[PDB]
Amino acid sequence: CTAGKDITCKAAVAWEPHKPLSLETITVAPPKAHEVRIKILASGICGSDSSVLKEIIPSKFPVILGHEAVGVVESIGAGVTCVKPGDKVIPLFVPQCGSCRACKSSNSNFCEKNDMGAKTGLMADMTSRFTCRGKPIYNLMGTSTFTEYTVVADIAVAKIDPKAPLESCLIGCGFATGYGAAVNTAKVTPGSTCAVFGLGGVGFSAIVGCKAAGASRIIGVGTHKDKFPKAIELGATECLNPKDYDKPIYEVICEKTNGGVDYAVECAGRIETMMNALQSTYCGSGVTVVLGLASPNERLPLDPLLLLTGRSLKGSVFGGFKGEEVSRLVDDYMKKKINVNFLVSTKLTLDQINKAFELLSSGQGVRSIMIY
Amino acid sequence: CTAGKDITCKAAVAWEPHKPLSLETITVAPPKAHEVRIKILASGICGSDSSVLKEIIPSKFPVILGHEAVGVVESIGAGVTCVKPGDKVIPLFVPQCGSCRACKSSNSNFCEKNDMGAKTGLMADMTSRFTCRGKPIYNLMGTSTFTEYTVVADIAVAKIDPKAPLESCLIGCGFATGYGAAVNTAKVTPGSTCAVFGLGGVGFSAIVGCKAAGASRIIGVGTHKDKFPKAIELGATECLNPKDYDKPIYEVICEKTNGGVDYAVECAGRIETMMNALQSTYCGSGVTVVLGLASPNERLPLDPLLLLTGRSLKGSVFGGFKGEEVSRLVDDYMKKKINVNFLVSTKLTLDQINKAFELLSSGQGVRSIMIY
Ligand SMILES: [Zn+2]
Ligand SMILES: [Zn+2]
Ligand SMILES: [Zn+2]
Ligand SMILES: [Zn+2]
Repeated sequence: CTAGKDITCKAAVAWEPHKPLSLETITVAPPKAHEVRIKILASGICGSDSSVLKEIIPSKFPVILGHEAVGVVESIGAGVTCVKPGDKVIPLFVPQCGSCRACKSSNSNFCEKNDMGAKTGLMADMTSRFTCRGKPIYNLMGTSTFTEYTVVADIAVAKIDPKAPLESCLIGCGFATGYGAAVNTAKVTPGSTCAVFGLGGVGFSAIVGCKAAGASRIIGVGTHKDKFPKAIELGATECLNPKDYDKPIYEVICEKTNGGVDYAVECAGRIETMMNALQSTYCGSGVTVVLGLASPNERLPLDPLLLLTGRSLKGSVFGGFKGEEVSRLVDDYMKKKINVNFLVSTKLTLDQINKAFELLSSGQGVRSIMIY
Repeated sequence: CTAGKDITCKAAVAWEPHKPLSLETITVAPPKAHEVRIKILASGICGSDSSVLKEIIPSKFPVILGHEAVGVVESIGAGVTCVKPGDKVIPLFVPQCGSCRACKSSNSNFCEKNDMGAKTGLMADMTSRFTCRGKPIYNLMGTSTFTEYTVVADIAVAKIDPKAPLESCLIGCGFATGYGAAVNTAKVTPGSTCAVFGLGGVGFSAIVGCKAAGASRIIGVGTHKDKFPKAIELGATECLNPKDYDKPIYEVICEKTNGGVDYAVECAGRIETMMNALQSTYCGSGVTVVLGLASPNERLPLDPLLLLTGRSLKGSVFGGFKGEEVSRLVDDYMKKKINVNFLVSTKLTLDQINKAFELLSSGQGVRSIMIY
């Protein structure tokens, strides 16, 4: 057994930004009080991971990235009762302490114990469980999944169906985010018209969400036409490539939808796309949701007049879902209510992790995952 | 008596921007098809009226301003069935045609036949019913109330209780806007904490609104402490003057509401104050509503991060109310559910109209109204 013992395993470390991830042999210490050590079965590669490497999203280095995964509990530390060794779980980059204002609230999931603000890259006691070449390695949002074993706080684990498929790892971020953006944040209504900007893992998940919600028209907007067939198959009623157009994408959309769509979901993070998304909505009531993050300190030059006639601009993290709702998502997935696995376009090993980033960089596929 | 005849009367004409209004003798033509001529009984002076004069809000000149009033129908044009001579009414700067997209949707009141975008300053047939010193005079948003008699489209009039008090004119704009911003736009929930920035006609109405919505805490924010007493009397649980602190107002508010308020309403149109309002709301789910217009081409330097955690930024006109709901507001006022008259701090006659602009220009009291 490995309980109470340090584990040496493989992991993809980011020693510095703008550089390919380095595969290293690392040491994972045993879990401390209210911590759980998890054996990762599968991990996904998110755009967010790429953004940390590019320094778009602030982070300390060296660091082990990844926050989209499914695994099984290897051992638990003192005080843990929410899970036991052998339980299949999904790590939560947005924890659920259950006692903060956000957790007590029914309209928020932004638990105040998240590390997205402080960015300590360390456990609660300010120490690291990861060691490589005598050096402490920082974690990502209390998770880090680009490693065979990881340690997370017990308030950041979601127990799920023992038989859940490995593709279920997308529910750990990409799918919950896009799907939730349409169903929880925007709150797409039956018969409504929607537009999704950015056709990556999140965008496709948002398309699946708009369809689940009953939208009559779902417009996928992106610049990689090779993805359009896929988008249609998953629910989009049509796709638009802004590069084919000379006139603004939002004028094109408004002209095709009697003034604009009812709901727009921006999944690129670019200021331009955010602006295009907003103006693509009906001025009298359109709702726009932003999910991505722009560079360090870029700003959206917003004309208050665009909101005055009736528009709403919203944002959310993890699709607005609470950790206690992840299991329900896995259940629906296994009951075929949502085909998450349809979004997995590539399966790799941890050794090929850099290939996944290459696929993103280029801008193709849907979502690659790694099987450990 | 006057049906089918031109009426000679008094009106306050703005011959050009940045100058006091001129009291003139004008001629008002009889109503054409689907138009209604109204004898104004009382009119309020709104900040918006001041904005047109200072060119903050675009408009043609010469123009007769004013869009907050109550009057009685003097005569009707061919085909009018909704009202008859003698009916007490309130002109609507946001009409209700009943046929466009916004009118067919319950989630929008922005009737496409509004003149806020085209700014023609003319009737449906592109002619004016106002004549002064031999010149055709433009109107304001299909209304114009700084005149003893006016002509509006039959889709821009709301019949109300025959015994409605003169102070009912505030429902024409100021009151409906603020009260609605709280009840319909922000959708304030019982027990929540609210923040209202800008203590003018709209600001006070917003306070009354949060109170009626069941808020447990209502913070009034403005740099004129002489109004705080009134604010408290009408519903505010406390008031803050940004000039009594060295740190940003949003920090003082978050520091006092453990994270920020649930709902913030900006009633000034200043970019500065709009940003402060947004940051005064809880990051996990705060809702900010903007109601004012900044200079024609000012932009809000919005950082996406401020919304990503769960905040919403919304806007609306006429407080989200439909013309068909105006009569109900008047009923509640006469039943004493809402004391609109408490916002009236000055009563003048048409000749003193420039004094009301003076009071606003210096933020003296709440709202002034003229009795014709
Ligand atoms: Zn992510
Ligand atoms: Zn919490
Ligand atoms: Zn007004
Ligand atoms: Zn209409």
